[PDB]
Amino acid sequence: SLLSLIRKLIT
Repeated sequence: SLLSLIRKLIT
């Protein structure tokens, strides 16, 4: 869930 969106703002 949260790791599916915020992942693009970190890698």
